[PDB]
Amino acid sequence: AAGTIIAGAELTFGLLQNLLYFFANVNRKCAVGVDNESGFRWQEGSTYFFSGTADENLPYSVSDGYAVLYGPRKTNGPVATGVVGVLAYYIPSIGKTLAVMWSVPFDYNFYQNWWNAKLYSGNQRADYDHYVDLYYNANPFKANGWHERSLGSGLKFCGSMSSSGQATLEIHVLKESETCM
Amino acid sequence: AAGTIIAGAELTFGLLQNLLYFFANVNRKCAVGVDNESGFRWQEGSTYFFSGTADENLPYSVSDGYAVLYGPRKTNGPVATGVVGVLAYYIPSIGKTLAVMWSVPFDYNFYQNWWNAKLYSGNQRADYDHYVDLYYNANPFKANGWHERSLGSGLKFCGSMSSSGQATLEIHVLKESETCM
Amino acid sequence: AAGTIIAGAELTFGLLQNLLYFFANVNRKCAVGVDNESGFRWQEGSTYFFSGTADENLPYSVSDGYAVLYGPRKTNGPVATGVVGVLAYYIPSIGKTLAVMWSVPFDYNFYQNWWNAKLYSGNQRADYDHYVDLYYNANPFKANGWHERSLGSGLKFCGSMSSSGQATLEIHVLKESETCM
Amino acid sequence: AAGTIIAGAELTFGLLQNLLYFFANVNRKCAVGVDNESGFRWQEGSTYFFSGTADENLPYSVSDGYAVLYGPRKTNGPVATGVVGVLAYYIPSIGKTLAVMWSVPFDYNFYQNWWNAKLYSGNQRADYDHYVDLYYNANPFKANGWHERSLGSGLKFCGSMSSSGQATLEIHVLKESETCM
Amino acid sequence: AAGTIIAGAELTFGLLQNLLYFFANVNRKCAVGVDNESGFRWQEGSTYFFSGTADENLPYSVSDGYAVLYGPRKTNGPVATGVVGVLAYYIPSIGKTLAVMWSVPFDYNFYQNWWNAKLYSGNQRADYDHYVDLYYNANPFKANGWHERSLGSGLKFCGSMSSSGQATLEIHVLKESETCM
Amino acid sequence: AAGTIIAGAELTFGLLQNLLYFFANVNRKCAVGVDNESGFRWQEGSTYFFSGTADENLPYSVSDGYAVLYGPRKTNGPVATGVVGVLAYYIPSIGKTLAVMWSVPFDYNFYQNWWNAKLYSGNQRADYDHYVDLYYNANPFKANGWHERSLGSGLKFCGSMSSSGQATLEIHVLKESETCM
Amino acid sequence: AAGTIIAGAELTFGLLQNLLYFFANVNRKCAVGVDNESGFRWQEGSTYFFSGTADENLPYSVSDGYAVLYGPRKTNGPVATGVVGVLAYYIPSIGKTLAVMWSVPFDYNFYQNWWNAKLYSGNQRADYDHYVDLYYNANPFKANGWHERSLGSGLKFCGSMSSSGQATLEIHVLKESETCM
Amino acid sequence: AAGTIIAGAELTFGLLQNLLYFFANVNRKCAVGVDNESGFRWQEGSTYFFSGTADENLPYSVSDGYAVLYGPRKTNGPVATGVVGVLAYYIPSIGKTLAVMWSVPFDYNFYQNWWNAKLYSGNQRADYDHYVDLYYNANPFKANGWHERSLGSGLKFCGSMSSSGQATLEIHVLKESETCM
Amino acid sequence: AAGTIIAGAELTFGLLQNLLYFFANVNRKCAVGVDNESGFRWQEGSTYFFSGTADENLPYSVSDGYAVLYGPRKTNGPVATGVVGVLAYYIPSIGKTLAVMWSVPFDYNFYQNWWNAKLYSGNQRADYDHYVDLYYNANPFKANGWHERSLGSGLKFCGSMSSSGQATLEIHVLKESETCM
Repeated sequence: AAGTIIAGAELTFGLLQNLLYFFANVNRKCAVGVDNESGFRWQEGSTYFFSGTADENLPYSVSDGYAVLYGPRKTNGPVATGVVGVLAYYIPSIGKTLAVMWSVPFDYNFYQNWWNAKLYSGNQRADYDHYVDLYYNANPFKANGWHERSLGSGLKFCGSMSSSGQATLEIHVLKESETCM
Repeated sequence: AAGTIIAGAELTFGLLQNLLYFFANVNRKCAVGVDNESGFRWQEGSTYFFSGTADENLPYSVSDGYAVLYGPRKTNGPVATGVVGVLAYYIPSIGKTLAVMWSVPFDYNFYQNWWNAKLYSGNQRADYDHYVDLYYNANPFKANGWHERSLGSGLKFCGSMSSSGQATLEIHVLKESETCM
Repeated sequence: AAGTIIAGAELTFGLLQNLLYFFANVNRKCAVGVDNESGFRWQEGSTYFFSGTADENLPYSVSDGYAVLYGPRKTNGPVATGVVGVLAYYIPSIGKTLAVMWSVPFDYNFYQNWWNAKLYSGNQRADYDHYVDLYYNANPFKANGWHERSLGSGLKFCGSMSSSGQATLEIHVLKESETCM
Repeated sequence: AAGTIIAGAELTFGLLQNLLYFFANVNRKCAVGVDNESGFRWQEGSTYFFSGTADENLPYSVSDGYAVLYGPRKTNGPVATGVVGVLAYYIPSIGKTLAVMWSVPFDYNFYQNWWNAKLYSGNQRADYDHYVDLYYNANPFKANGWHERSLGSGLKFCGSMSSSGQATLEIHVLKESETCM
Repeated sequence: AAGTIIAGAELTFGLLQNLLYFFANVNRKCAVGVDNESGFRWQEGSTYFFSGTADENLPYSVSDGYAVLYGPRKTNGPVATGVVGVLAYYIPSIGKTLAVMWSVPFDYNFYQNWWNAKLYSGNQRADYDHYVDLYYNANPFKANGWHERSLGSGLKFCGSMSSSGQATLEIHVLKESETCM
Repeated sequence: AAGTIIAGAELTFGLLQNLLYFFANVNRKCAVGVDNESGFRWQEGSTYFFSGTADENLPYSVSDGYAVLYGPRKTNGPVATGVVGVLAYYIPSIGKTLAVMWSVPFDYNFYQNWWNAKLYSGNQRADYDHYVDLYYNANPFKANGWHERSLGSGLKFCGSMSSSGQATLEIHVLKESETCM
Repeated sequence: AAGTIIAGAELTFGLLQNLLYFFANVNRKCAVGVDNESGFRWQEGSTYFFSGTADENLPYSVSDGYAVLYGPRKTNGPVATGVVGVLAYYIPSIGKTLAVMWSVPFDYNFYQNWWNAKLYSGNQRADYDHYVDLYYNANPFKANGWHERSLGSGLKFCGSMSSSGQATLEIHVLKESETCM
Repeated sequence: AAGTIIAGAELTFGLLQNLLYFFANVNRKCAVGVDNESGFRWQEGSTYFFSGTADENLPYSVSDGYAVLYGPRKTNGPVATGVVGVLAYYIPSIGKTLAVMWSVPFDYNFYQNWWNAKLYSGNQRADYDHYVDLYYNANPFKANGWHERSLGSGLKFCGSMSSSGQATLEIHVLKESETCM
Repeated sequence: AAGTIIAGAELTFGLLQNLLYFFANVNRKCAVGVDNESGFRWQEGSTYFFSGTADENLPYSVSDGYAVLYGPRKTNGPVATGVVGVLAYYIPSIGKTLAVMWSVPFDYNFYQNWWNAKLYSGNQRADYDHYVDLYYNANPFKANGWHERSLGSGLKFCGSMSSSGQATLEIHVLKESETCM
């Protein structure tokens, strides 16, 4: 009789409210710090997201001795996806664009935190081709403490990423004749 | 018997209260900053909304070196629509009207955040024709970091919009011989 | 049997308490600012409401360089009607009465926010004929940013109204040789 | 069987507790301000209530340049009646008694806020004949902004009342050669 | 069967707890102020209650230019009776006892607030004969603003009582050649 | 069947918890002030209780110009009895013991607040014979404002007790040539 | 059937939780003050409990003009026993041990608060023989205000104990030529 | 039928949650203070636990005139065991290791608080043989106030332990020619 | 019938929510302090986790007289595993990498807290081979107070670990001619 179906509805929507509340209350976050000590002005700050969003703007420019601070997070409500995105700036003193990438996935059973950076030719704002090149075609870093690499064109970077689901990411971008932190 | 229909009512209005509470508790917001460093007085500040509303007034005028701050939001209660609107000012020193447009939709499965600006001939306050011209007939910007364009008549703008469901929007309006932020 | 009717009463009064609580907890509000910079004394401040009420008094008079601040609201409890009303003052230096009108309706499916002002002959306190003349027989303004008009007799006004369900309204009343805000 | 009557009692007293709580939690209030700038001493301050009560005393006297502040309210608990009352003072310099009256009813479907004042012959403390004379036999003012009238004997008053269910009432009592507020 | 009697007990004690809580949570209070400016010392301060009680003591004496402050209240818990009582002092400079009486009843459907005062021969502390003489055999005042009367023996009083269920009472006792407040 | 007996137990222990909570939450309290201005040292402070208890000690002695403050209360938890007790001191300058007694009963349907004091021969600490002599064989005072009596041996007292269920008690003990408070 | 036994379990453990919570939430406490003004050093401070416990240590020594403060309490959780214990110190200037004893029982239907003190020969730390000698074989004091006795060997004490279930205990230990408090 | 087994599960897990919560919310704690005034440096601070744990480190060393403060506690969650452990230091100026032991058991129906200390030959960090030697083969102290003993090698200690389930333990370690606290 | 299966679901998901909440609310934490007083610069700080995560970065470098502070914790939500990981730095003044390891397991029925450190040849960042070499192939320390060992190459360390489930770990790394803390 229909009393079984009504009790089945109370169980069904009782479980569904808790399942949607669980996916809404799992936090994935990133906090990206990119210190410019490269000796060049950076400008035209741009972004892309494969997943997640940021509430604030970038600085339009980053003069010598100042830092980008920028805080992505997961898409809000019951959607089960993480943060994955790109950041970029153009460096008119050297004719190239710095790009930075990170990932902080939702499902850690198949994925892990990653980051990368490159200095591309000309002016090209962050997009899906920069994501696929920084994440698949280049050699990305995993999130386990400090890594250092040349960008070419007289510049290098040294940086690290936390392995946490709420990840801090830090990069110092600097001249090849200088030492980090 | 009628005891089934009464239990069916308890389930029906129990679900409906939670569904209406969900649509009432989803926030879409915008916060629009338009810095005047154009060297001209702006006046006769006007608006239009295709969806959403603002609680405060605009400034009647914006003298050189001052900013519009203006905060649209969704229509309150269970109505499932976002913020979509236009802002305008008349610039008597150059005989044209600056117009600014944004969108922060409710359903992100089909739509995304956008913005635009133009400098139209004569005096024309914000309306549905300015919305359709800024959103369909012109080339609007998507919400991914800084963009810059000429207005004509000796002016340009540089600005950005957040990809979030609670979006910050920032524009600097300035002379074509000058540099942003 | 009567157990069905008793359970039907529990459902009936359970829904009715929530329906009356909803109509009691929907806020319609107005906040009216009328800055006198007209160069004349205003006195005999009077009002009318087609719907809604105000808790405070008007100032009896408004000397040059001072403002009316006055805050109407909906009728309290489960009554489903908005704010609609008139304000007036007599200006003995010019032999006329300034009148101001606004509307902030309950049902936005059929109505919208409006405002108006006029400078009528002689002394006539606010009433239903001033409401119908300001809302139907004159050309009222809708709530979308700044509008400006002559009153005649050497005076003009410039003002705006918010499109919100809790609406701010602002008017500056000034000499025809002067500029707003 | 008797189980129906017991469930009928749970519904009956469940509704009655909410109905009595509603009539106990509906507020009718008045706040009466009577500024003496008449140039005469007032004394022997007295009152009457047709409905409602005040917790504090009047001042025994009001010298020149001071005000009565006095705050009536409805009778407490589930009783469904408003505030209706009279205030009076004797003015020994002119041989007459000032009387003031107000109403703030419970049922607004049939009644509205009113006020009045008069300057009666000799000494007569506030009573039901002063109420009926100020409310029916004289011409009372309704609660819509400022009204002004002569008392005779060299005095006038100017005053206003709020249309709210919690009403502020203000009167200035002054010489016929002087101007209000 | 006995299940009806058990459900009848749940209803019976459910109603009785709320009825006793209602009679325990209805407040009757008095606050009695008796200013001595009579030019004589008062002493041997004494009291009586027909209903209600006070937590503090009286002053043993009241010298010239000082006041009795004394705060009766209803008997605590579910007992449905008000405040009714007498206060007295002996005045050795004139050979008489000042007595003061008040009432603040529980059931306002049959009773109202009253007060009185007298100056009796010799020394006689407050008792049931002073209550019956001040409330029935003398002419008491009702609680509606200021009243004034001679005590005889060179003294008078002027005083008032609030009509509220929590009543303030004020009396000034003074020489027949002087003016109140 | 046994389901009736189980439901009868839920009612029985549901009522009993509320009945024991009521007797535990009815407060009887006393606060005893005995000002020594007798011109003699008091010492060997002692007590007795027929019902109730005090948490603090007495002072061992009371020199001239100092007061006993001492705060009895009912026995804690569901026990339905009040405060009834004796206080005493020895006065070595006059060879006698001051004793003080009070009562603050639980059941006011049969009993009332009382107090007394005496100055007994020799040294005798407070006990049941001092209680019965101060409460039955002597003439005790009831709790209605100030009373005054000689102790003999050059001393008197003047004092009062509140009629409340939480009673303040005050006594000044002084030379027969002096005046109270 | 077994549904009766399950409902019997809900009643059984529902009552048992409240009974254990009652025995856990009944407080028995003591607070022992022993002022040394004996003119001798005290040392080797030791204790015993027949019931109850203390959280802090004693001072190892008490020089002239200083006091032991020490706060026993009942054993925690549902155990229904009070505080009963002994304190001791050795006095090397006179070759004897001061011992102090108190009781604050759980069941006042059969027992009352007691205290005692003695000055025993040689060095002997507090134990069950000191408890039985101070409580049964010596003459203990009951808790009703100040008592005074010689210790022998040039010393005396004067002290008191509160009759409360949370008892303060105070003793001054002093030379036979001196006066207490 | 299976409805009995389901109701039996509700009772079973309802009782089990409360039983595990009880064993998780019973606190056993120790707080160990070991004052070094021995005139020698202590170093290589080491520990062992038969039950319980400490969150902080020991000091690596204790110079003359400083104290170890160290706070063991029971193992967290529903495990029903107390604190039992050893502490040790090496004293290079005398070629020996000080060891200290305590117990604060869970089940007081069979066990009590104990402590001990010794000065062992050579360097040997705290372990199960030090526990068994300090608790069974040596003569330990019970928790009842101050005890004092020689360590040999020119040193002694004096110390005490509280009998409480949250026990303070204090030891002063000092030269044989000196006096405690 | 299906009513049994629905009641079985209420029990099943009622238990499962509490079981997942228990595994989510059991805390395993570590807090690692590594003081550099080795007289050499440390750089290229790197990590590995066999289980658990850290939210913050390491310092890129540790100059002489400064400390690593670094706080691992368990993986968040219902996953039942502890903290187990490695830390490393390169020391360019001596051509070797310092590595540090710890464990703070979830299941204490089979495992205990451990730590270790080594100074490996060349530059090699922390990984699974450093974990297995520090935990199985080398001789690790258990968490019971201070241990000290040579690193070789002129360096040693002295350090300790807490036995708690929230463990503090401290190491001082120093020249072989110097003394700890």
